[PDB]
Amino acid sequence: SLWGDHFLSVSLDRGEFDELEREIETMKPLVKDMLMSSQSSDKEKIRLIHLLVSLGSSYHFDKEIQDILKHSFTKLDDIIVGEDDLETISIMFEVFRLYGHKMSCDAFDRFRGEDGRFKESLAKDVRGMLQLFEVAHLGTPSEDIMDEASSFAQNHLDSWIGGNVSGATPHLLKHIQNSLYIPRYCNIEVLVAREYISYYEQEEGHNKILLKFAKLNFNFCQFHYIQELKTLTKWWKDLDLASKLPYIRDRLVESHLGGLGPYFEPHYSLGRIIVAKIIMTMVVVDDTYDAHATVPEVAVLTECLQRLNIGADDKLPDYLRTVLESVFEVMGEIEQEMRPKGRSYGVKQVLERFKNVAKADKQLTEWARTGDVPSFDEYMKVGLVTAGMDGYAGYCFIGMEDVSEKEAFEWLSSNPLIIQALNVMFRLANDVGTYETEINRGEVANGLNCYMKQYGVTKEEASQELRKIYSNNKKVVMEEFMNSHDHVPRQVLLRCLNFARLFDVMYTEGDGYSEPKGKIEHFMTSLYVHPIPL
Ligand SMILES: [Mg+2]
Ligand SMILES: [Mg+2]
Repeated sequence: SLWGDHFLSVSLDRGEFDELEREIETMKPLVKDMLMSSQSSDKEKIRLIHLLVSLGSSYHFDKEIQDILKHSFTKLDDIIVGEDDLETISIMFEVFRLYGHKMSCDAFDRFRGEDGRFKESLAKDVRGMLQLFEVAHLGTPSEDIMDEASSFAQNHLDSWIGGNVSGATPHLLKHIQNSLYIPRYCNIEVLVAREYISYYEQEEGHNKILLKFAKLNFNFCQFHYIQELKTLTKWWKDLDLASKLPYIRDRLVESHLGGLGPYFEPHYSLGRIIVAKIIMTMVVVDDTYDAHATVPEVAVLTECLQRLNIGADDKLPDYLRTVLESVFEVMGEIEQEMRPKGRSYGVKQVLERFKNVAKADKQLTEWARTGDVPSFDEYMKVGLVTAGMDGYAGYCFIGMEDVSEKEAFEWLSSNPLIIQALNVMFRLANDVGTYETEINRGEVANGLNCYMKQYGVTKEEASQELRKIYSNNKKVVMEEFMNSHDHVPRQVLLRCLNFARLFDVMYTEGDGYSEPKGKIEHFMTSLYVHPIPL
């Protein structure tokens, strides 16, 4: 409903698609030559890899990059001997950790005096401190120093921004402003890329090949996004739930963003469409678990989602029948689609995993219906189930032909700690961010309200407490992401890391949280409407 119409009618010239692809293919060997150069050091190769990451362009060379870093990491102690450049050490820290190599925080010892810890002379180094700030979001639970580093960097950068010399380099100033407001690893890959392109263009001595490559890459990525939204909108319109149901929310863009966060690349296009269809469908189910549904209505709804059928008829009312029918028809359809691609098992798991979510949803509704506000601790035992991150991860795997159904869904039902930590991040981010919407519906049982009631604290203070629980679990996600490398396929692990980054994007608001719709409006047109001028 009105970005709907927009994408329904936007003109997508296939000729332009083809030309973008062609020019990307043509430039690719030149960029790969840069990576494989015998003439550059390990250090220079890491700088390049960082730049490719920054520009959303590393995935074209993932094989080569992973191998370069696997070798380079074994020589890491050697490489940093005598390396006292803050930006360099910090760039290395980002790259190895992003790639599942736990570079030690001891590398930062050299920038620390004997105390406070971080050296005050690290302030002529504005570029170095920017990267230090950035990598302060790549900590492990035990790594207390990162939080020290985050504060150090922010304070001194804030002072630099405030104004003397700041002005003399506007483009740099703006970039640092953007980073402090939205840290790279509190942002999603493609938006990081879109902004870095603008920054890098203004950098004296920027590589012209890499810049152009990055622009072509973004425009090509964006073409897929617009086509995906076009496809989604047509599909949603045909389904026509708006006719048969009174309360259909507008979740088109948010739902696409629900696939784009997890993976931005062109080859996960199908994966994004599948994830977006499932999310848009499950929103309607979620909306149906409403305090204003009666005890019998929710009992029968929940039972039908246990049986995965279609009443019988010994059953209930029209709009609810319509919801159950639609969910089963959509999942049945998606399963039919993926069957030739050998992915029907994964589609089947969607409603299998939702079974316990429905049961949990039933309890939330009972609380909401009677106006019971449980303790925050009792709430969370139910809330972590409704968060369903094992379900969400499952949605993303369906469209990934580079992921064995057997390994992925085996991993998932082993209940990985990382899916457990993501459940906490989502549940808390969602409940705080959508609070006033929750209160204006009858949904009085939520993480914020339950915390406020337990500790007699105010909305603001509760919020700040939940934030800290969120940050702890984010650090857990990072640790699990690194730890699980060479045990769990990297393409699986990156979805998980990207869930964390997407949740920051959508719900965090300074010290946070807020509704996704307002955050999306900030980057809507840059992502989904306007291409980069070539
Ligand atoms: Mg609900
Ligand atoms: Mg909620």
